[PDB]
Amino acid sequence: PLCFECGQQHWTRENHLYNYQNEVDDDLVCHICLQPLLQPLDTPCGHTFCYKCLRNFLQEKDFCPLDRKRLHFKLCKKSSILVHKLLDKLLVLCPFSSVCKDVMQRCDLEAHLKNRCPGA
Amino acid sequence: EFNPLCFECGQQHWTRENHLYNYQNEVDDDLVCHICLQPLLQPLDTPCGHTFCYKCLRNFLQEKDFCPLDRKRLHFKLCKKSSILVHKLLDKLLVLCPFSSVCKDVMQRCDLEAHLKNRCPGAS
Ligand SMILES: [Zn+2]
Ligand SMILES: [Zn+2]
Ligand SMILES: [Zn+2]
Ligand SMILES: [Zn+2]
Ligand SMILES: [Zn+2]
Ligand SMILES: [Zn+2]
Ligand SMILES: [Zn+2]
Ligand SMILES: [Zn+2]
Repeated sequence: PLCFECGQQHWTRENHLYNYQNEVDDDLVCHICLQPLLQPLDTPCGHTFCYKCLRNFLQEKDFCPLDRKRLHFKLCKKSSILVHKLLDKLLVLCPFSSVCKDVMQRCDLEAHLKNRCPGA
Repeated sequence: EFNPLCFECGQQHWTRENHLYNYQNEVDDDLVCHICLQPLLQPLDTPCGHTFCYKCLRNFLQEKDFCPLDRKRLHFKLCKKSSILVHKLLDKLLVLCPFSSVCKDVMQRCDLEAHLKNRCPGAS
């Protein structure tokens, strides 16, 4: 029942999971989940969180945790092209370490699993 | 005392021009301004999702009407300051002190101003 895009187990409401080769810069790491950002949203207060993390968080809380400012999900916007580019190229290891020792950009893992990986 | 060096970056430039830095390492091309071809300073985001230096874009839009990457209509007033995270990534780029004859310190870009003010033997 593994995710077909990332090769790991998770709910739809939760992020894909990755095993990153290197230590990712803290500023690309989501404050909520403490993993590198996925589908980043910018807040009006200038902070950035995962779509899924922020959607889930705003069901329970109504303030940005970094600045305590009021936060509405509908006012959050997709982060810039630049930010998405930096996140896409982050290096990950294939989760099927039993057979596969491939290392690739995060945005490329899905195609590897769907088309090429014998472990998937 | 006449036409002195910038107090904040230690290099010679006019106020309408960007600060200047000597980068220690290759900077990721995604953090480089397409207009000036240096690492972004005071990044602004366009409605088309692109990012340029505040001073480069303002100068560019004086006689131009569009985004240099995609030629979509572009107005300076519709541009916005880039996210905190983009600023934070840029701040940590390593630079060399410009006063290379007397000082060999390497530091994060955001720290150069404080270095010149509080530490450098080469500043005035
Ligand atoms: Zn997944
Ligand atoms: Zn997150
Ligand atoms: Zn905030
Ligand atoms: Zn594989
Ligand atoms: Zn300067
Ligand atoms: Zn520029
Ligand atoms: Zn554009
Ligand atoms: Zn110095």
